[PDB]
Amino acid sequence: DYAKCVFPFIYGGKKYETCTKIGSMWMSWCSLSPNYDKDRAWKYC
Repeated sequence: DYAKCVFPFIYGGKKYETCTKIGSMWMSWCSLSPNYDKDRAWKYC
């Protein structure tokens, strides 16, 4: 996929694969573009 979830991706330079709560709320999110760095590279999961 290239508009839903690629992986592996780089959350703000943290690196991740599947979704990730990262301290969210009983859930998590996924990264759209490969590198995240905050470049609208995600969506909540």
